Amino acid sequence: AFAKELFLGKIKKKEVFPFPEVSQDELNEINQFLGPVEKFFTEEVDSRKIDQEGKIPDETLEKLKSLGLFGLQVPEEYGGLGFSNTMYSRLGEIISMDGSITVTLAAHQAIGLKGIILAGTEEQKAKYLPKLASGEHIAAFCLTEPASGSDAAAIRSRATLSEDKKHYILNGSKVWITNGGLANIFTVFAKTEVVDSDGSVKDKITAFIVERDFGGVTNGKPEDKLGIRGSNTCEVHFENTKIPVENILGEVGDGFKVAMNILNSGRFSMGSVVAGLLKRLIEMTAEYACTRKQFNKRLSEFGLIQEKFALMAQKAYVMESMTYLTAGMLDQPGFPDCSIEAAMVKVFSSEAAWQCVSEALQILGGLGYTRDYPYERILRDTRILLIFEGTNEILRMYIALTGLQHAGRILTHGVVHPSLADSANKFEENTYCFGRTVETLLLRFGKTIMEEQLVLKRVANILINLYGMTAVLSRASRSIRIGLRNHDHEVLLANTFCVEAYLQNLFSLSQLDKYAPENLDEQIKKVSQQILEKRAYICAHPLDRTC
Amino acid sequence: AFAKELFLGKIKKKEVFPFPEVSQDELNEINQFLGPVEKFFTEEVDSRKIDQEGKIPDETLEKLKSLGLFGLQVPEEYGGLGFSNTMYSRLGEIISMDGSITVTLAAHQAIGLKGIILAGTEEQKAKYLPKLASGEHIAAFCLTEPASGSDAAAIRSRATLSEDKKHYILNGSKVWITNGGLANIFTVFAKTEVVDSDGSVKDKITAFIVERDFGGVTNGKPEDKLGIRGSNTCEVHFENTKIPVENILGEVGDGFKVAMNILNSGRFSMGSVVAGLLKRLIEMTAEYACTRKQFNKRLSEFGLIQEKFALMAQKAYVMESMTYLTAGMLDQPGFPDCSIEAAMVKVFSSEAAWQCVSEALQILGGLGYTRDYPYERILRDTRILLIFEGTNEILRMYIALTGLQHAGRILTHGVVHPSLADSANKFEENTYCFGRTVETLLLRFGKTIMEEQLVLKRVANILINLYGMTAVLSRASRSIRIGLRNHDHEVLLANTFCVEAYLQNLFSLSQLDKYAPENLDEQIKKVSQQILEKRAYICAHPLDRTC
Ligand SMILES: Cc1cc2nc3c(=O)[nH]c(=O)nc-3n(C[C@H](O)[C@H](O)[C@H](O)COP(=O)(O)OP(=O)(O)OC[C@H]3O[C@@H](n4cnc5c(N)ncnc54)[C@H](O)[C@@H]3O)c2cc1C
Ligand SMILES: Cc1cc2nc3c(=O)[nH]c(=O)nc-3n(C[C@H](O)[C@H](O)[C@H](O)COP(=O)(O)OP(=O)(O)OC[C@H]3O[C@@H](n4cnc5c(N)ncnc54)[C@H](O)[C@@H]3O)c2cc1C
Repeated sequence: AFAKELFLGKIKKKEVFPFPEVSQDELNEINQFLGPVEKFFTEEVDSRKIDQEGKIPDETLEKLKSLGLFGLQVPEEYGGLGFSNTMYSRLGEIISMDGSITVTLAAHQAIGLKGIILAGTEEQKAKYLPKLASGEHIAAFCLTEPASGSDAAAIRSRATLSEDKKHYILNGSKVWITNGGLANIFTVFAKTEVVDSDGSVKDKITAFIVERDFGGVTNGKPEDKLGIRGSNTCEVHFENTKIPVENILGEVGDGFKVAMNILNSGRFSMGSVVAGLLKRLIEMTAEYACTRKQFNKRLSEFGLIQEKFALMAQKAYVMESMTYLTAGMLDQPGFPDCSIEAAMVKVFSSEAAWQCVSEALQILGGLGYTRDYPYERILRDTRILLIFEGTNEILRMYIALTGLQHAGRILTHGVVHPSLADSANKFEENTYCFGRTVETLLLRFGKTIMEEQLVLKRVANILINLYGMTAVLSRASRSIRIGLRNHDHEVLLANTFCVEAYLQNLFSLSQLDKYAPENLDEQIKKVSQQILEKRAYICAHPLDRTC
Repeated sequence: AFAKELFLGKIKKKEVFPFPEVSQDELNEINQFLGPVEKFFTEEVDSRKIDQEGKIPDETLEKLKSLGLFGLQVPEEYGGLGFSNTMYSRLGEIISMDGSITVTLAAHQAIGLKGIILAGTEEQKAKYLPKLASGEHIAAFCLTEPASGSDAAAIRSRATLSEDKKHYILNGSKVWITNGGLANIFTVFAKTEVVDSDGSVKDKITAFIVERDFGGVTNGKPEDKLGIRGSNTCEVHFENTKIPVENILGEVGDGFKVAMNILNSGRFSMGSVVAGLLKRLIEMTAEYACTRKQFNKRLSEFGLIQEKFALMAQKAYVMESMTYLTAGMLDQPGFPDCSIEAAMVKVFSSEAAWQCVSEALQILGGLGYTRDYPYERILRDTRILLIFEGTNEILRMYIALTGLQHAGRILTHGVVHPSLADSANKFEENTYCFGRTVETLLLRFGKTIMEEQLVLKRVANILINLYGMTAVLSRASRSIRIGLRNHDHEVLLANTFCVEAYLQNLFSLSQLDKYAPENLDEQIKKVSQQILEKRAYICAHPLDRTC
């Protein structure tokens, strides 16, 4: 991957900078495909009715099955469409208009049946995948226990062999699974004892493809969510579940690798989702500011709405750069390992989504707060993307933790257009200084870097900014060389983000020094310790007096 | 006030560093009153049922009337409680828990009947205030029309003087008037022709105390609000309203000044309302931060949760400093024009509220997004504070130019405790250079500063941070000298805020120079104007290519 090489202080030239280019025929045929898709979301989708009622209408879901979006990444031989990673991102740019169905389909494709394709047996593939991609079967990714979440190694669901050793018995419950109410196939992750030459009785996690027809799998009442009322998040209890031995992934005991790959192979497309959302915002607020008058003038002439529009456009553009570069590096021959960059795209998309949606509702003022306008649904559904597919704080570790281990093992520019000359120099300076800082950080902490949960956050921020800046440089250089329309606008959108990210990175890199007077790590530690040991607020009220 | 002297480069040390101190008898009286108030709010209020149903129950509102809480800033002779400013903030900290009720009370007290006390006559006061503060009459502040929330100098409500000289006739419609559904007294603001010696027929803004019993005033259907569903925000229509000639504030032709003075006196309370929220959150999450297991450890042992808790505590402490210093400035003899400070505290409180509520729901992760937990209600209700009593976006103009206009006319440190030495050494610096910058602006921009609103926003940020830093310095110095419990915790919070605000203000001041390459005023302007002319996102997809 490109991210893993950032820590060593080297930038892989002749790579990333040539932006992924798609030939004409795929683009033409996918416009022919998106015709009906865009039409169907525009006419037949009643977003307000779905959000208010909280139940997806049967006709809409049936038509969605008919268009076959359930198998976008499924290979053609198994009834899928075989769209590449880039094409999935392009279709996800427009799939996000509803807001509720996007989560259901991300659960069905990105994570749900991803396990069968990644590590399932060929017989299991032929048995299940053609029916899953057709839409009759829906996959739900059951991983979390009521007292679980991150660090799923500690699951309390027991699966054990039977006397005849011909079928497994499973008993457990799962709490937060998207589309668990209607799903007919679950990728349950449970625990089972394993025996080896040492005679050990260690317990290891294993996967299980479980149907609702096996019996003993029961569903509870759907949980009344805040924003995406369309999704059907439920409770599943497995009591006395009988599983034939053929329903297992890889080999018994290797559940951690499958779980990690499933989580790490489906977070880049989300980055495009937000981008599409932001487009809709600038398709609805821009107009309003034109039909509303203040200071005897239209709203658009004020500089303080102009800066908000520029910020929204900058976030959308940088987000598109991230998503499409990441989806273009996954289409190379083989199986490249670019799980970090999907995390970068996910984190940046969530942050920019929250900031820009808050600002957009602010521009509409008091009018946007009511439900007559649809800005409620956008704000409520934008929140979940920070929670969805793992929290941002975990991915802040994953970007730093996994990359630094690769960095630790090793220790133990005429490509951009002349118009963007300053951005290349700033990117080179940031990469060099950041490499030196990471080298010093690994030298000083050594192996104790795990507990420095604050340092990893700053390193993750710097890495996300560097990846954003380099993706934007690559996209702008392509747009200039091809001579695409409005190339000066995209040059300005590149330079603004380059200056902003350079300032932020220079701030973050400065406070990662041994003798930095601005290093505010101990103060936060002490204060947080005080509140956490008291478990309430500390400071007494100003009114009270004690001589 | 203290803020107006900041731009000249001089610190009003006598006014703000000796922190306001309440006498023992007054403190005993206020605790005696909060006793029953805290009991009633804790045991009787059913926040979830009010939020879900959207209608305030009759019994709880009647009990609130029995407590006589609708009037507390009312003078004691007019049935009021005669509470001072600091007592209002302290009782706001308590009433902040419900969320729906605080909006109704702010509409009744801070804005609604504030006009009668500020500019009403003795006869009008004796006629209306005793019934208003009793609870059987509620005042609603009608200022906005379908197309006029800001710049009220452009209202289209027509009030004309009848030929008999004894009645005014009023016709108009108002939108987004808090508690307009049940209010029986309106401070309607309209326009009426005025005749002078010059023979002009110009229209001037006038106020009108209007009763529902007059006739021709109709209530529309309540707006279906997003979060604060308890408060009844409705539509009020004035069709042929007859107004007796004695219901005018001040004199005919001074409605704009009365409106401005009403608005500029009720924005410090919600500086501490958020405190009465955030402290509760720092408790409500803290329990959850110790009753869940991850990585085999309590979440409180992680760095990120520690950082979030310290941030929440810091914001709560700074808002306490701002609100109580501002409430102590007002209680001095006379009524100094502290219009800047109230707006400043409001905007800082709103920003910190949004940030901290986002972080707090993030800590609870997937459980917080559920409607069962009360974190959903807090997130939905915290939105209004970026809108209510006018948006915080325009309140960044009063803070920006009300001092510059004051500074324009003029141009045409042993009090702090030694422990907080270096922080004070920063504060003076963060003022001194700042003053120079301001005066340089008054040269370079001449009188054109109004239109270049980005500079105004930057100056607003610098001033807000300076006031926050000086307020926390003064409060921490008082707490050290008196010897309150956990004073070292207060010192740590004060030092953290001083360093953070100094960094942010140095960044803001560094980019206000002409020869600073950190300036983005021109590029943002160009990008925003391009987008606004295009009416939508102008940049195209990267998949599309041109031969
Ligand atoms: C729950 C609620 C409570 C309310 N309470 C009150 C109340 O107590 N009193 C009251 O008077 N109104 C109140 N309002 C009305 C509110 O202030 C809005 O003005 C109203 O909803 C309609 O105004 P608008 O959308 O036309 O505002 P606009 O000003 O048209 O909104 C456009 C946005 O552009 C920006 N902007 C506007 N003018 C300027 C400028 N000159 N310079 C720079 N930026 C600018 C601001 O961000 C503004 O929000 C309330 C509204 C709601 C929803
Ligand atoms: C809509 C939705 C969709 C979901 N989809 C899935 C899914 O596809 N797959 C799945 O497995 N689960 C999924 N979940 C479950 C979710 O990931 C968690 O299991 C759930 O929030 C349970 O609470 P928690 O363990 O995250 O508690 P939390 O306290 O929220 O745990 C995560 C948070 O705790 C802190 N934290 C945790 N670990 C660390 C650490 N090592 N270092 C620092 N801080 C840390 C951080 O603040 C982090 O944000 C979903 C949940 C929801 C609501």
